Amino acid sequence: PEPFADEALESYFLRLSQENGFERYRIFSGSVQDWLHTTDHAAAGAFPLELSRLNIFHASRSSGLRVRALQLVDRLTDGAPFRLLQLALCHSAISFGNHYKAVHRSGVDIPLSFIRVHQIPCCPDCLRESAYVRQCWHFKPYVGCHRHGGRLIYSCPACGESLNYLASESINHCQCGFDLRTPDEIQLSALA
DNA sequence: TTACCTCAGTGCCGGGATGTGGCT
Repeated sequence: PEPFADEALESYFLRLSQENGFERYRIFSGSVQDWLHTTDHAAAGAFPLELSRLNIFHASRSSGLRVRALQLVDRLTDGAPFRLLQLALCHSAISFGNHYKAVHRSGVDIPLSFIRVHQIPCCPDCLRESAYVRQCWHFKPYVGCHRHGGRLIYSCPACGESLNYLASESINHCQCGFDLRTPDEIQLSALA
């Protein structure tokens, strides 16, 4: 699978597992963690399985060991040493005022508080063209979208069941639900 | 009743969370 220019790190990895047929939990644990362990023990010890936990700004001190795991993937998938690292969210070296935590992604630093940790929404009008969870949704200051007739990002309660893509890793549909093919200022607010 | 006998720091404080070691 090739990465998209605007793709989240977790989206790419989910697609990769699935592309190789590693659809189930047990093989997700396996095709990921056990292979890493058998390369070297450190690539696995630094690598918890749950998806939310995988990104750097969720991590503690042993980041370099997690990076080594990214580097093993870079070899396995015929990559480049920074192909994935250009996508990851890391600890900024810049305080952003009053000792706040701030998070750095290839040139843009966004304060910790604007990261939309829970209830990621989606836009069916773009998902039907290329189905992968995209970046710029994880931002708190971002409702609606550019293009697509505007309107609202279709929000978490799709059908009497809260949605996201991390506690339940499907893109087109989630849990009990279906394939989701379901006021004129926010399109300016959208430009983050 | 009586007689006898001695030398730019620092110091708490909450709270949700990352990670680990033992049992099955």
